[PDB]
Amino acid sequence: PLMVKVLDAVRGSPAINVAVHVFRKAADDTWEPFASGKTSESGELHGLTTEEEFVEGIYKVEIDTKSYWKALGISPFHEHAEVVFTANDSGPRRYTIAALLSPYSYSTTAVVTNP
Amino acid sequence: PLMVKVLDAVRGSPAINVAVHVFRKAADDTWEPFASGKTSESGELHGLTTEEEFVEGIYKVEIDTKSYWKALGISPFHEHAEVVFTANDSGPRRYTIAALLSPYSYSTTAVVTNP
Amino acid sequence: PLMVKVLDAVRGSPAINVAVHVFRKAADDTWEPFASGKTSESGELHGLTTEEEFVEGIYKVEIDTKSYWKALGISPFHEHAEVVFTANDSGPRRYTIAALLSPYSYSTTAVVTN
Amino acid sequence: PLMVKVLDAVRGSPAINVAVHVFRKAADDTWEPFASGKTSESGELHGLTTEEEFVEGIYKVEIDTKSYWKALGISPFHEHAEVVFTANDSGPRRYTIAALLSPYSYSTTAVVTN
Ligand SMILES: Cc1cccc(C)c1C(=O)Nc1cc(Br)c(O)c(Br)c1
Ligand SMILES: Cc1cccc(C)c1C(=O)Nc1cc(Br)c(O)c(Br)c1
Repeated sequence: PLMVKVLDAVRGSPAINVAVHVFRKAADDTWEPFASGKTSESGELHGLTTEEEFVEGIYKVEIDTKSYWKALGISPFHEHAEVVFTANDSGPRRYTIAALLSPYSYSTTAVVTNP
Repeated sequence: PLMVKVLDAVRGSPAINVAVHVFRKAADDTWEPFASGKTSESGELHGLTTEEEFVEGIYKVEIDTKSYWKALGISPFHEHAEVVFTANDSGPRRYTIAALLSPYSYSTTAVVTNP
Repeated sequence: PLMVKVLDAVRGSPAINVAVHVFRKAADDTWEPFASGKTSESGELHGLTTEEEFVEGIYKVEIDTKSYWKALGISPFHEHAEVVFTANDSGPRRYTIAALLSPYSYSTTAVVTN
Repeated sequence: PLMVKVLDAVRGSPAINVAVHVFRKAADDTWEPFASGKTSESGELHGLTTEEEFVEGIYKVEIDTKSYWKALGISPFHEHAEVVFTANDSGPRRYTIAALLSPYSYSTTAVVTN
């Protein structure tokens, strides 16, 4: 029920091998590690979680943009891109978090569907 | 070798039933109709053309954003969104033209791959 | 009543010395030249028109993104960027057309105020 | 040396009276409050800091997008928008952090000039 997709606006390509860390806000207001992974050759990251495990909560999807651009030997502006949202509070939904990256800019959108 | 995808930044959903017209610049410098279609329930428009027909040229992908937003009963700013590019000039490529829509803004990117 | 602003998402800067041409749609559906200029050091292009000249109608703002990128040694995807909209006197009176450029992407918004 | 500008892609306007909080990363990796304010009628927030105070380091700009949308009667997706970056004295000296808001999307760029 959670997928992350990342595209590269400089290369005109998927953003491959982008590290993504997902956190969930705990009872004590700390960010607890929830899941992580890397984008594939398609720019997509599938299989982060399950419908059982992806309960209601406030989630943070941290897209490691600096590490991405540095691995390409480019000096970027941002440390990361974060997307923070409440999920599943009206029951289970499916979420795609998409991001488009440039060295000094990024854009994100969500696609939320009810299965 | 050509796919168009449109998302709605207000609804957090695919932009369904968006009309898309593709033109190709003719020898006389006019825009010749090349292909057209509508986005599906996924926001994607597949099958516009073929690798035989999608020759080198300058192409214009016109995304009928005003018609989209008016069909939803919203008064938008832009008449359409255009994406104009040279295609296949180093041999055949596959192109995805993606757009993200709001009433007063849009963003587009291209993903170009070599099959 | 019309200002155009262009930014560069690769360098994190204004997009300076970018050619911008504005057209008005004529009765016969052709695009008539209306105003033009080059963005300044701030990425802004002021003084394109006046209230008296800027009547309701459909306008196209064409931004010469291809020349911009090539002058920076980058091959870009687009031939140019276009922003086509209707000026409406029932809405606010000043229009800012902003664009954010990358080699394979562009984003634009309208900021329309009184 | 730091200005934050927020625009609304739904209304085609500045995003007015939006709360913005700036933090600096401390030695212990916590976020220390640094500056805050609300955007003006132009969507801009000026005067957050001074050159003397704005030393190299990692900063976070948090924009209270959720309150903004709810005050307009819209349920938005995000809890807030964050922009996290490093200030580097080897680059240009003035930073503008711009954000463009929609209910389910945001876009941001940095304009860094001398
Ligand atoms: C076109 C765009 C604009 C602003 C932000 C983003 C993330 C995009 C974008 O690349 N969206 C996008 C989302 C999905 Br889901 C896709 O399968 C593709 Br192709 C593009
Ligand atoms: C942050 C952004 C996202 C998508 C598209 C655009 C054009 C922008 C942007 O850079 N907007 C912007 C608009 C004005 Br008016 C400004 O004075 C600045 Br500085 C940035």
